[PDB]
Amino acid sequence: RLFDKIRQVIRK
Repeated sequence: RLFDKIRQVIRK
């Protein structure tokens, strides 16, 4: 993923 892979890092 180009966004999901980062989302998990966001944890907003």
